[PDB]
Amino acid sequence: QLTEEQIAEFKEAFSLFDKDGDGTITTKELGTVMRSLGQNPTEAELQDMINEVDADGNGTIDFPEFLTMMARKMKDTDSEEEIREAFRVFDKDGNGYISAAELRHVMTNLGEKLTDEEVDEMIREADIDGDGQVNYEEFVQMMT
Ligand SMILES: CN1CCN(CCCN2c3ccccc3Sc3ccc(C(F)(F)F)cc32)CC1
Ligand SMILES: CN1CCN(CCCN2c3ccccc3Sc3ccc(C(F)(F)F)cc32)CC1
Ligand SMILES: [Ca+2]
Ligand SMILES: [Ca+2]
Ligand SMILES: [Ca+2]
Ligand SMILES: [Ca+2]
Repeated sequence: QLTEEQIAEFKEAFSLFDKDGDGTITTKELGTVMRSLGQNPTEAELQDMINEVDADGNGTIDFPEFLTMMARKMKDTDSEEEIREAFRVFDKDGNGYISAAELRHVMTNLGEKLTDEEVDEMIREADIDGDGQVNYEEFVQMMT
């Protein structure tokens, strides 16, 4: 279930999309965030994504709508290729392992200021075999 810790974290992630801090994620914001992650959606793809999550239909995504999206547990088979694309934005050198430096670079791009203590802790929580890196298998589980 949702712990007060998970709720605080989803707020940090929300504020990454909410660049202006106005309390809503607009199509413009989603777009600049996706371009940081090497993606490039059209104005149409951005309206559809917002639509898939926008419950009240006001064209924007607030914390409630965001939290609901994040809270719903999605399983594999339902877009396995999407998870693979996500893995690739992190595994910059394509060697199969998300290193601590690769996670930090992705976060730097998103505007997140992270300390060495924070990058290792994110790695630690996803790392299963304890090699201090995240391979595709470990990455998949974190999602599901
Ligand atoms: C002062 N303020 C303190 C918190 N830090 C953010 C912490 C970074 N990070 C993280 C690191 C270790 C363990 C937990 C967390 S909470 C968190 C939440 C969302 C994200 C996300 F979105 F990337 F997934 C990144 C972080 C920012 C500065
Ligand atoms: C079940 N449970 C397993 C692991 N936890 C944490 C996964 C680590 N994770 C994380 C941790 C703290 C705050 C935010 C984030 S976002 C994030 C993104 C990249 C990775 C990276 F780079 F490793 F892929 C790991 C994390 C999430 C779900
Ligand atoms: Ca906003
Ligand atoms: Ca809304
Ligand atoms: Ca790598
Ligand atoms: Ca590992």
